[PDB]
Parts: sequence; C-alpha cells; structure tokens
Amino acid sequence: IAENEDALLRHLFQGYQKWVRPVLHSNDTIKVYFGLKISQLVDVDEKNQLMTTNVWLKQEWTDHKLRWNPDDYGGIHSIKVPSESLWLPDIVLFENASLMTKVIVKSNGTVVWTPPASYKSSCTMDVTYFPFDRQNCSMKFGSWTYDGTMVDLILINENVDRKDFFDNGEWEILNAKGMKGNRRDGVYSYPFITYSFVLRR
Ligand SMILES: *[C@@H]1O[C@H](CO)[C@@H](O)[C@H](O)[C@H]1NC(C)=O
Ligand SMILES: *[C@@H]1O[C@H](CO)[C@@H](O)[C@H](O)[C@H]1NC(C)=O
Repeated sequence: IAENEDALLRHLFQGYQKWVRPVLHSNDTIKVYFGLKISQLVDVDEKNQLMTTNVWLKQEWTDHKLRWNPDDYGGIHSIKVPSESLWLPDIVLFENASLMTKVIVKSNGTVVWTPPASYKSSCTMDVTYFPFDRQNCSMKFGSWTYDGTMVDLILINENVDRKDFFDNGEWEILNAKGMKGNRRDGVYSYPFITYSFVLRR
C-alpha cells in the first residue's frame, strides 16, 4: 500500500502551533461541544462522602488550521492523530479527583476527542428521604485555560450518556442531568457544565 497519509500529516502540522487557538479570525471563540458518558459507578464511599466513576469526556470542535480537500489526498476524509499534537480546549473536572488518547480529525476541521477518565468527586446524602438511601453527587467540567471569550461550551445533551453503563450491584442511578453555568472568579467569565447525580440505595 501507498500512503499519502504521511503527506497530509506533514502538510497539516508543518507550522502548526498547538498553543494558538485554531480559529480563522482572532475575534472568534472556539465552540466545544461537550457531553459526559458514564461507563460505571465504581464505588460510593459513604464514609468520606466520595464517589469514584469511570467516564468518557466527549469533546468535539473545529480546528480551522486542519482542513483539507480529500481529493488532494487520495480521498482521505478523516484521520487519527495524537492529542499531544493538537490544540486542546483543556476541559477538566474542577474539584480535583483525563488520559491522553488519540483524536480523530476530519477534512473540514472537526476534531472528535473522547478521552477516558476515572474520578473521585464529592457527594451529599439526601436527608429528606428515609431510610437514607439517596445521595446527591455533582461533577463540574469546564476549561481551565480559556475564558468564555475564547472557548464557549455547548452542552450536547441534558442527560449523561449511559447506554454502555454497568449497573453495579450496590447503587442505582436515579437521575443524571447536565446544566450549563457561566460563573467563575476574577475579571473573567468562564463557562462550565454541572452534572447532578441522584444515587439510590
Ligand atoms: C465535518 O464532516 C462531518 C462528517 O464526517 C460532520 O459531522 C461535521 O459536522 C463536519 N464539520 C463541520 C465543521 O461542518
Ligand atoms: C438532592 O437532589 C434531589 C434531586 O435533584 C433534590 O430534590 C434535593 O433538593 C437535593 N438536596 C440536596 C440536599 O442535595
């Protein structure tokens, strides 16, 4: 086989600077579509009010530097590229608790990144219900480096993605909904997404 896959890569990352936002015009914000997918609830530590989860952080955005006509490159329309090479919006889980997988890049600039993660975030037993088999657990995600001027978050679904979720014997997910906030400290606006989990038993 003969791969102009190597030519596209050399042409795509020639003078690429992963630290410059890959916008066309410098006035532009980069829109990052975001969604949380849960694989399983690993453990609910009722003592320390903590929760550990296995999740994927679904991210998608446009990198206007990484755009090509497939006709020039043997009809390639998509390629897999290491996340370490790309500009990233640097979305993190806020209350410290995102492995560097590879990214998919498409000839129109769309980048799809879904890195897996394992987190231990804080919980809160619901005292309104007796017996006490409810817990309120929140996960808050947003860019660390870029304010809303430079990265805007778009929440792709009101619900956490659970199609591939593993029900663990000991707790059940009553609800898991995401909502957008735009609140952070300083003379800067920072958009974020809060996911609220209601766990039973
Ligand atoms: C690029 O093409 C894909 C289909 O492969 C599509 O899902 C995506 O919306 C396109 N990107 C843009 C920025 O239109
Ligand atoms: C816990 O979550 C439930 C469901 O969203 C809500 O009705 C309740 O007000 C919350 N209370 C606390 C203390 O978290």
